Amino acid sequence: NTVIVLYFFAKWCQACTMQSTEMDKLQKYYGKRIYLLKVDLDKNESLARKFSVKSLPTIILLKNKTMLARKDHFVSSNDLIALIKKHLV
Ligand SMILES: [Cl-]
Repeated sequence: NTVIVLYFFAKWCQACTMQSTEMDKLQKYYGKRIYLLKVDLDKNESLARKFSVKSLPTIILLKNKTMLARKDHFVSSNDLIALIKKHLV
């Protein structure tokens, strides 16, 4: 249906400060075409273990039962747009 942006972050993760603002850019670009699921790893440890989160930030892009891409590090809004387009075009 629509692309899920599963985003694991923490307040102690330095790169997540900019990652969070980059996610703001992404949402502005896509609107309701993208759904940001912003997850505080410290508040969701079991969910984190489920997706085998070992680094922050971790960004997982999903659409209709299939995972498009996963990044275990900072990714700019522009680069996120690129591989979304790369995987869906
Ligand atoms: Cl949890």
